[PDB]
Amino acid sequence: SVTCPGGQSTSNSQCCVWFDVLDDLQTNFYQGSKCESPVRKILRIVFHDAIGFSPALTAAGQFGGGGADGSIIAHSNIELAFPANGGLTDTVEALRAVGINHGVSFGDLIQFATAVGMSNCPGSPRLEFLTGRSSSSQPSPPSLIPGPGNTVTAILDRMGDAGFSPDEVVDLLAAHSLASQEGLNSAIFRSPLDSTPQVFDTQFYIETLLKGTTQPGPSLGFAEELSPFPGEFRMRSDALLARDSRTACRWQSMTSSNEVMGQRYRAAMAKMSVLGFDRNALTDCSDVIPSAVSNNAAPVIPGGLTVDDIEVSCPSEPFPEIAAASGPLPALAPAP
Ligand code: HEM
Ligand SMILES: [Ca+2]
Ligand SMILES: [Ca+2]
Repeated sequence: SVTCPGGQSTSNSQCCVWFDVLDDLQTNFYQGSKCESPVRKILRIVFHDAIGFSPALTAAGQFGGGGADGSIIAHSNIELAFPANGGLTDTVEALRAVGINHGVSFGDLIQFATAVGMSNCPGSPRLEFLTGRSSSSQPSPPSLIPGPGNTVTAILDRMGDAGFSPDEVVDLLAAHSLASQEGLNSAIFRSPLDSTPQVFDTQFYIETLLKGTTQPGPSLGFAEELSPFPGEFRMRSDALLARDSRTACRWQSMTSSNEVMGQRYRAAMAKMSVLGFDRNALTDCSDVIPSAVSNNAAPVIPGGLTVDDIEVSCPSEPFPEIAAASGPLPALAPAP
């Protein structure tokens, strides 16, 4: 172990510069360690940066992308042009300054900002953090980011190419437990994906499984589906993945335990963080990441709706027992 200049203890000397980054991010980028939009935007950024990786393209004789190389920042002029990266400009520019001021690679910074950002949201597990990703990168090839307009097969094949199994795709989606949409239906700006956009819990999995009965906005978006109550938005891909026979059972098992959800998401994230890199060549600085406040609330079926309102899509396995909250039907306020 080593004692950094600031007095912080750590396992490797290269972890020291990250305590300075931490203080910078928590005070400015996260405006006081808050769990709001900046956290949600960073989670989109980490996924979009990392997923630009394709062994299949490489085999075909084309550049497949360098994975979690920070290319979304270094080559933002190109990547921010992709329609899948809309609404990320201001966040990318803010992160660029931090990386330059502290002399850290953008690949590492994105991964670090993700771990730190989630510690600001109750219920979040403590994500692993590795440092050492090269600072140089090439822009990601286009069309590598799965979208809400893609079929389930198209999403599984894209993710599978990158190295993810169908169940790991479900595990990664736990991030939609801290989510809203701004560009799918601008009429209802920041309508949340689950009833607790500031709590990393299983509500996302439970609520997407409820029968869709409500149109939250004036019209139904291009990639929107009816949701369970006013104010909540339901993305087409999320609704389909929860019901598809290839992903249904895993989705169903993610409803009953915040504990289990957290572990799987953390393992899946660790895998995504090294796409395009060799983990053995990186240094572990996970001890710099703070713990998030605990979430003691139990999972519930909200609004007086019961388990009978769930569209069980994996009947071959028992549907777990989940608490039920009395009515009335809630009306969600936009995510902060
Ligand atoms: C595997 C298929 C996935 C699809 C098709 C998908 C699609 C989308 C779309 C279209 C939005 C709304 C963006 C906007 O209008 O603001 C969104 C939001 C969001 N997604 Fe995903 N997503 C996927 C996975 C993920 C993953 C793997 C992560 C990260 C670990 C992630 C994190 C988020 C978050 C936190 C938001 C909220 C952003 C906000 O409130 O500003 N998503 N996603
Ligand atoms: Ca990248
Ligand atoms: Ca939530």
